[PDB]
Amino acid sequence: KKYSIGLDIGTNSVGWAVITDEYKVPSKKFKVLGNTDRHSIKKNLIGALLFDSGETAERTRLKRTARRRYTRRKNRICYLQEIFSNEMAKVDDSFFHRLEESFLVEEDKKHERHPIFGNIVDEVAYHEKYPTIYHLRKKLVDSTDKADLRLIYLALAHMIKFRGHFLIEGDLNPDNSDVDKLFIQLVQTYNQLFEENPINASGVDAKAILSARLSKSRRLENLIAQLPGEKKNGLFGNLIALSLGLTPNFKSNFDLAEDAKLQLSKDTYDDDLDNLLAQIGDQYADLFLAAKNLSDAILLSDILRVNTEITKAPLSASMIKRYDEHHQDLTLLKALVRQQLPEKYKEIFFDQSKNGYAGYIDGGASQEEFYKFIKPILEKMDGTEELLVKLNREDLLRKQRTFDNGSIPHQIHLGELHAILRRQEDFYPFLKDNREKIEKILTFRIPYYVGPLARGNSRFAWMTRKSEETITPWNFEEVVDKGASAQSFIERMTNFDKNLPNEKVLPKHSLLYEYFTVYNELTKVKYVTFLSGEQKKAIVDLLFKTNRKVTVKQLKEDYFKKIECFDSVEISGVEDRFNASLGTYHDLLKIIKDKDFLDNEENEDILEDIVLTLTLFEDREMIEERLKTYAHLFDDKVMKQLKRRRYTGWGRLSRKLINGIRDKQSGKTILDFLKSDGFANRNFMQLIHDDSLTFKEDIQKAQVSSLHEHIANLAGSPAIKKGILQTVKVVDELVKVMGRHKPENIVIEMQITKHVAQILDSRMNTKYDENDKLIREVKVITLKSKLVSDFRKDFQFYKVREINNYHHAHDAYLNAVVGTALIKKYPKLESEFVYGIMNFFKPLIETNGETGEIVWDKGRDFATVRKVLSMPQVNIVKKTEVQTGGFSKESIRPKRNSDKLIARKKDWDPKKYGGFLWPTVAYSVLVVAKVEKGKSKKLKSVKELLGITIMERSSFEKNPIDFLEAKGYKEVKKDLIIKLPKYSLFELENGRKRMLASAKQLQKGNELALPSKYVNFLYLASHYEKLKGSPEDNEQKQLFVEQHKHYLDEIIEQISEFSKRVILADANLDKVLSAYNKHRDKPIREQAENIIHLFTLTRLGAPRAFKYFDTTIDPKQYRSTKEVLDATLIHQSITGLYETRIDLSQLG
RNA sequence: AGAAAUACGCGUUUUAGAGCUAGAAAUAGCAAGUUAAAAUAAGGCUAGUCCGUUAUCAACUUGAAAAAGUGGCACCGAGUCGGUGCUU
DNA sequence: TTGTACTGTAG
DNA sequence: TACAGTACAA
Repeated sequence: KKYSIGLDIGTNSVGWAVITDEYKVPSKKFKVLGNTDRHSIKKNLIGALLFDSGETAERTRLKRTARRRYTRRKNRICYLQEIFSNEMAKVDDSFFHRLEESFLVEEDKKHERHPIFGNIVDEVAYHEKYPTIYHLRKKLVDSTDKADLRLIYLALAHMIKFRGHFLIEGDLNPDNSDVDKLFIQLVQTYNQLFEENPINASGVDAKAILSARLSKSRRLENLIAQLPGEKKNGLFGNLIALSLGLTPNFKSNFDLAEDAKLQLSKDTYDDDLDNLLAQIGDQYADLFLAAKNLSDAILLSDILRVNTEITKAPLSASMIKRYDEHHQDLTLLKALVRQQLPEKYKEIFFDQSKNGYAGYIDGGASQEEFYKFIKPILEKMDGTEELLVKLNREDLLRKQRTFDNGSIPHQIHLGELHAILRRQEDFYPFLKDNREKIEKILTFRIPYYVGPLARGNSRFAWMTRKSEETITPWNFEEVVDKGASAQSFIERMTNFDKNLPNEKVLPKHSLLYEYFTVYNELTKVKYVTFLSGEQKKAIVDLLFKTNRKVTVKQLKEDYFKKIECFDSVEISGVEDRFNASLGTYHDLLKIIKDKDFLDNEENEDILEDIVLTLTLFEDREMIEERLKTYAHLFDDKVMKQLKRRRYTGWGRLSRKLINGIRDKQSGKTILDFLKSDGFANRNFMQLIHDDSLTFKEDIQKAQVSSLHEHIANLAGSPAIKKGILQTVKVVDELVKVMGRHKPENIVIEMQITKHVAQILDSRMNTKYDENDKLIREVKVITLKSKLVSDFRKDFQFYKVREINNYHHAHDAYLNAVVGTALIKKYPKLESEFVYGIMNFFKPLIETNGETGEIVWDKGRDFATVRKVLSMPQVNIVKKTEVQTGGFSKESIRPKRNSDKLIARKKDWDPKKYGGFLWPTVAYSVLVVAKVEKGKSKKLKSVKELLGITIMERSSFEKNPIDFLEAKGYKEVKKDLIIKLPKYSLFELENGRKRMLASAKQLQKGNELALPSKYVNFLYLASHYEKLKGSPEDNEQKQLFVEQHKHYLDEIIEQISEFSKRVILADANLDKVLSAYNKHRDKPIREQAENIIHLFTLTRLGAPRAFKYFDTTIDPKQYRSTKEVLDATLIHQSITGLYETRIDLSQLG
């Protein structure tokens, strides 16, 4: 009658088991549908559901963003062509069409093959006169004669398309571009953080060292030699190193156990920086982005070598000079190789595969790979001294389109564009009429607070229009309602506090947030000669509001000796210094310099609105609008300074916590308790946890604000959200199985915010009374994994991950057993364990104590649990998933005559244009039909699977019949079409099971049910000297493992039986048997660890390459789905108890 | 603890950038190389400077869909579950 | 002309 | 880890 369900929720697995009050798993005869002979199967109420991990939105957001960038870039080109078209049509009628169709082959091209002029002589003349685009750009800047209109378009389109970055706001000035200025800014912020032992740099000339044409490392050592107090391995040297790009290490600076690689030029630098500042705190982030902008300045200086001259456009002239140096160096290298080392000349300049110059240009070799190939050649060669030093400084044979161009601000391209539009202004009137239009095309950037320029059909947009017309950069300022868009931006990008929802979160740079973290840091301090309120106020007013960094030595020298007259004070609450600080307070104090205004409690809301404004917005305009209200408090000299300061990040707590709700008896908020708490000071989470105060009850009553509609608003990690949803479906189906009877109690695995117990309690308990707020029909019991792991450890019920996935179901059943025993043994800890200690397991018969009911015997319950742990039939279910995502791999392969290449566009034949490969199959489809085979055409019937990929999924689901007819299948029987997703289960002879991984790939789907004594012996054979228990238990397991050495031979016999039954890998079987026989005399450690990896051959899933002692066994791949056309297809529910077996041999 | 807004620079693919000489040639010697256009998930319709890789999904019967419904129990055993006995 | 085996590939 | 490319058995 009464029964319990245990669960074990994981990221990739959900275990489940049904127990009775006698700790026995029931077994029932389940009905099975389908056309098969079987009508009822005996199955057990224990099993596990296995599924792929849920992915985060991150990659999808990245591709979405990149796709938006591509669309907006193409729209910029469309705007420029729309400007040029009316005049260009009189000069060249088919110029834009030739640019559009330049991709196509000459056969598919309606116009001439030459894009720019359409005549070969003029094209050759163009490429002789301007070998790069930068030559044309520099001429158009530096020529006063009338130029061709199409060349002007090419230059303007080139710098509008590749327009550089927007990181520097306003005009370009030496205050944020000249390397000395941001170097002084870096030393100022470094001294601001490290107030103690400052580093001074006044007589140094940073443009002399950092902009010098020398090697990077020697520049680092020269700069260190200019600073006697520092070393190259020091923190300042490390900062200068990653400003230069040497990939330095921060582990030595902070005694980190793990290495601390950081590089700005890496493909993704934000992530390792994020972990690094998670380890050391966020105060240093000012120093890191100061180093990043110093790197931007250094790179911008080195690519602009013609910065010494104001006689030309800098970028174009420098790039021309780079081309000239590349040419005159390449000809020298060619001659010197051809004369002084004639062998391997063809390997360098002809081969185009071995990272030579031909591999540098015509192959896929980077700059540093080419350098690493050529530096040994130059070292063996002679006369290369002047050439090798360029490679040492990475200035040898550089290209014009490299990764270093990401430092170029958009102001340089804007200046070149303005110079061209002013040099050609009088010659073309439509350039004079549209100069501001073209400059607005280049310089317009959609604000962060506007987002997608949609019209209600976007999940992501929030922008509110003031008119209904097309948005262009020219009329953006008079169409979008910036106030309403900014307000909606505020309402959407804010997070909400987890402890108290519906509440606006404070910024992490908020003033009261810094007050909270300072006070929570400071109230847990004890001094020996706990603080009182006046002492805390004096310390904060004297030290925290005077310097950012407060150490123990400053506090004992400046407060107790100066004010309290205490000579010797011992402090134990804080070790060396106070990690939290009033950074925002001192920043604003530096800005306005009106300190008593900051000390007034009436100004808390206005200052909080100011910091909220700079936390939300990054662009200048709405920042200016939002605090233009406060211009009558103080004047422009501070306005122009606080309009440029920006904050980033958000806190975890809301204002309604800190100085919000109030205690009924004490009359004090959280922060009011942090002001004074009597003798025994108590912390924030201690104030929450204390049940005497009404704070906890106020938190819990305000916590509350179809099944899928109830999931559609949930919060938490995306990987475990899948686990909660699947465990809800599993619990629902298990209730459905046993005659709709609800369990007596449900045990949930784990301090951890288990909202899953709240969900299950809400779904099971749906009844209430006028006096009882909720009836506890089902008691969701929450247990920690420490208890069950200890229970496995001490009573010899061990487990491994490598043998089979029975450990999930075994864990779930053990959770159920320990939870039921715990609630039944101590009923008074029910409120402790049910939402809303080990020693009794080890008298030989235990009782309830208050009642005569028997809760645990050390007799037949141990035999029952050992039988269940040794019980072979466990319902392991792999969730059948329709594959979604990108329909192919993103690499674009060259042209070939294969028909397997996927077309990159509708009109682009992949035989001539290349295309993608490796498509992803969403699901497979069983078809029976007739296929026209043979030269003498007859109709042969055939039954075979066909893979429907993600790209053809929609075209298949609109109308399958003509989609199958387009593939050659005719006379298709429509009713026999069976959709087969991934991990579809098939059963063959001798109980052999195969899981459908694709249309042409199978997987192992059988389970090795190894007995419990063998798994105990295999666990005990491993971990030979790392139990860390007691010496007597240690030696107990040593003799236990040594006198049963025949168990390994019995176990390998078990593998040789099981893999001969269902795996059918005979060659690998002979390899493992030979390697076991010839490595039989090795000790138990290596033998045990390698037989633990030996189960990879028989593990369910894809065949993976395991390894023995020395030999490595290649996997046996099942690249043939021909055997499942006559197998028995199994349709398993989420628990696998209900099945529908379809015999495919009776079809077709 | 998730989710979202704005941009950059690469990279890949095809084409354009006239290759020369000896050549019956399968080819050999020499010269040259740095750039640009276009696409960057096929595409979709409410046609927006929007959307298209996250989440969700065993089978069958109703239902456009949403969604709802469909599968006896006890005992003895265990190689992926089997057997025995009542019941409609 | 159709299946298997081994190695390489993948923003 | 499924798919691609090349190399053999019939």
